[PDB]
Amino acid sequence: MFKGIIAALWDMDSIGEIEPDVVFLLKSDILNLKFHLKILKDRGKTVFVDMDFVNGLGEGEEAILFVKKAGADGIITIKPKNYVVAKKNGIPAVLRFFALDSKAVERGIEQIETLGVDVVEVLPGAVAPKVARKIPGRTVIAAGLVETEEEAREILKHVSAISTSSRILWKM
Repeated sequence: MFKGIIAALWDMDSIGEIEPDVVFLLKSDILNLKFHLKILKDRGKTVFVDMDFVNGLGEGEEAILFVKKAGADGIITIKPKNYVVAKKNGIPAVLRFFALDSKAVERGIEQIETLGVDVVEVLPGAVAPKVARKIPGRTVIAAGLVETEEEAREILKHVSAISTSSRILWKM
Protein backbone atom coordinates (compact mmCIF):
# COMPACT_ATOMS: atom_id res chain seq x y z
CA MET A 1 0.00 0.00 0.00
CA PHE A 2 2.71 2.45 1.01
CA LYS A 3 5.12 2.18 -1.92
CA GLY A 4 6.65 4.89 -4.13
CA ILE A 5 5.29 8.38 -4.16
CA ILE A 6 2.35 9.36 -1.89
CA ALA A 7 0.48 12.54 -2.79
CA ALA A 8 0.50 15.17 -0.03
CA LEU A 9 -2.25 17.75 -0.30
CA TRP A 10 -2.17 21.11 1.51
CA ASP A 11 -5.26 22.56 -0.04
CA MET A 12 -8.32 21.47 -1.89
CA ASP A 13 -9.20 24.48 -4.05
CA SER A 14 -6.77 23.88 -6.92
CA ILE A 15 -5.98 20.19 -7.17
CA GLY A 16 -5.50 18.98 -10.74
CA GLU A 17 -4.59 15.35 -11.52
CA ILE A 18 -3.35 13.22 -8.64
CA GLU A 19 -1.38 10.29 -10.03
CA PRO A 20 -0.51 8.52 -6.70
CA ASP A 21 -2.97 5.94 -5.35
CA VAL A 22 -2.45 7.11 -1.76
CA VAL A 23 -3.15 10.66 -0.57
CA PHE A 24 -2.11 12.30 2.69
CA LEU A 25 -4.46 15.23 3.34
CA LEU A 26 -2.31 17.48 5.46
CA LYS A 27 -4.75 20.31 6.20
CA SER A 28 -8.49 20.63 6.40
CA ASP A 29 -11.13 21.84 8.88
CA ILE A 30 -13.91 20.27 10.83
CA LEU A 31 -16.70 21.88 8.77
CA ASN A 32 -15.32 20.76 5.44
CA LEU A 33 -13.34 17.57 6.01
CA LYS A 34 -16.17 15.34 4.82
CA PHE A 35 -16.45 17.23 1.51
CA HIS A 36 -12.69 17.17 1.01
CA LEU A 37 -12.67 13.43 1.61
CA LYS A 38 -15.59 12.81 -0.77
CA ILE A 39 -13.62 14.57 -3.57
CA LEU A 40 -10.55 12.39 -2.93
CA LYS A 41 -12.40 9.12 -2.32
CA ASP A 42 -14.39 9.76 -5.55
CA ARG A 43 -11.00 9.80 -7.38
CA GLY A 44 -10.40 6.28 -6.08
CA LYS A 45 -7.69 7.28 -3.60
CA THR A 46 -6.82 5.82 -0.24
CA VAL A 47 -6.76 8.83 2.06
CA PHE A 48 -4.97 9.33 5.37
CA VAL A 49 -5.79 12.55 7.19
CA ASP A 50 -3.33 14.43 9.42
CA MET A 51 -5.75 14.85 12.27
CA ASP A 52 -3.39 17.26 14.02
CA PHE A 53 -3.96 19.88 11.30
CA VAL A 54 -7.76 19.66 10.84
CA ASN A 55 -8.67 23.15 12.05
CA GLY A 56 -11.29 22.97 14.77
CA LEU A 57 -10.58 19.30 15.67
CA GLY A 58 -9.21 18.21 19.04
CA GLU A 59 -7.40 15.09 20.15
CA GLY A 60 -8.48 11.68 21.27
CA GLU A 61 -11.04 9.00 20.60
CA GLU A 62 -13.99 11.16 19.59
CA ALA A 63 -11.79 13.19 17.21
CA ILE A 64 -10.44 10.01 15.60
CA LEU A 65 -13.99 8.59 15.21
CA PHE A 66 -15.06 11.91 13.62
CA VAL A 67 -12.32 11.67 11.04
CA LYS A 68 -13.37 8.03 10.34
CA LYS A 69 -17.04 9.14 9.97
CA ALA A 70 -15.97 11.84 7.56
CA GLY A 71 -14.64 9.04 5.30
CA ALA A 72 -10.88 8.74 5.99
CA ASP A 73 -9.11 5.49 5.51
CA GLY A 74 -6.73 6.31 8.30
CA ILE A 75 -5.02 8.95 10.33
CA ILE A 76 -1.59 10.54 10.65
CA THR A 77 -0.52 12.14 13.92
CA ILE A 78 2.53 13.08 16.04
CA LYS A 79 0.61 12.27 19.28
CA PRO A 80 1.24 8.73 20.62
CA LYS A 81 -2.08 8.78 22.47
CA ASN A 82 -3.99 9.41 19.18
CA TYR A 83 -2.00 6.57 17.62
CA VAL A 84 -2.81 4.07 20.43
CA VAL A 85 -6.48 5.01 20.43
CA ALA A 86 -6.72 4.70 16.63
CA LYS A 87 -5.14 1.26 16.79
CA LYS A 88 -7.44 0.15 19.66
CA ASN A 89 -10.43 1.08 17.45
CA GLY A 90 -9.09 -0.74 14.38
CA ILE A 91 -8.30 2.45 12.49
CA PRO A 92 -5.11 2.50 10.33
CA ALA A 93 -2.64 5.02 11.68
CA VAL A 94 0.71 6.52 10.80
CA LEU A 95 2.92 7.99 13.55
CA ARG A 96 5.10 10.95 12.60
CA PHE A 97 8.73 10.89 13.76
CA PHE A 98 10.86 14.08 13.75
CA ALA A 99 14.43 12.69 13.26
CA LEU A 100 16.30 15.75 14.50
CA ASP A 101 19.31 14.29 16.30
CA SER A 102 20.60 11.06 17.78
CA LYS A 103 18.71 11.37 21.05
CA ALA A 104 15.41 12.15 19.23
CA VAL A 105 15.95 9.04 17.14
CA GLU A 106 16.79 6.87 20.19
CA ARG A 107 13.62 8.05 21.97
CA GLY A 108 11.49 7.64 18.85
CA ILE A 109 12.70 4.10 18.30
CA GLU A 110 11.95 3.27 21.95
CA GLN A 111 8.46 4.70 21.50
CA ILE A 112 7.96 2.74 18.23
CA GLU A 113 8.96 -0.52 19.85
CA THR A 114 6.90 0.02 23.02
CA LEU A 115 3.68 1.00 21.26
CA GLY A 116 4.01 -1.50 18.38
CA VAL A 117 4.13 1.03 15.55
CA ASP A 118 4.06 -0.69 12.15
CA VAL A 119 4.09 2.47 9.95
CA VAL A 120 6.16 5.54 10.68
CA GLU A 121 6.60 8.80 8.73
CA VAL A 122 10.11 10.16 9.22
CA LEU A 123 10.91 13.82 8.64
CA PRO A 124 12.84 15.28 7.01
CA GLY A 125 13.21 12.80 4.18
CA ALA A 126 17.01 12.94 3.90
CA VAL A 127 17.43 11.12 7.25
CA ALA A 128 14.63 8.58 6.73
CA PRO A 129 17.04 5.90 5.36
CA LYS A 130 19.23 6.20 8.47
CA VAL A 131 16.24 5.75 10.71
CA ALA A 132 14.80 2.91 8.58
CA ARG A 133 18.01 0.89 9.00
CA LYS A 134 17.45 0.96 12.78
CA ILE A 135 13.86 -0.34 12.59
CA PRO A 136 14.02 -3.22 10.10
CA GLY A 137 10.63 -4.82 9.57
CA ARG A 138 8.74 -1.53 9.98
CA THR A 139 7.39 0.54 7.11
CA VAL A 140 9.01 3.96 6.81
CA ILE A 141 7.53 6.79 4.75
CA ALA A 142 9.91 9.64 4.18
CA ALA A 143 8.65 13.19 4.12
CA GLY A 144 9.93 16.73 4.08
CA LEU A 145 12.39 18.74 1.99
CA VAL A 146 12.69 16.09 -0.73
CA GLU A 147 13.61 18.65 -3.40
CA THR A 148 14.81 16.74 -6.50
CA GLU A 149 14.19 13.54 -8.38
CA GLU A 150 17.72 12.41 -7.50
CA GLU A 151 17.02 12.75 -3.75
CA ALA A 152 13.73 10.89 -4.12
CA ARG A 153 15.24 8.00 -6.11
CA GLU A 154 17.98 7.54 -3.60
CA ILE A 155 15.63 7.69 -0.55
CA LEU A 156 13.33 5.08 -2.20
CA LYS A 157 16.18 2.51 -2.21
CA HIS A 158 15.93 2.41 1.60
CA VAL A 159 12.37 3.29 2.61
CA SER A 160 8.97 2.20 1.28
CA ALA A 161 7.55 5.53 0.22
CA ILE A 162 7.81 9.31 0.14
CA SER A 163 5.00 11.73 0.90
CA THR A 164 5.27 14.93 -1.18
CA SER A 165 3.11 17.69 -2.71
CA SER A 166 5.44 17.95 -5.76
CA ARG A 167 3.52 17.27 -8.94
CA ILE A 168 6.81 16.56 -10.69
CA LEU A 169 7.62 13.78 -8.22
CA TRP A 170 4.08 12.39 -8.62
CA LYS A 171 4.96 11.64 -12.26
CA MET A 172 8.42 10.13 -11.83
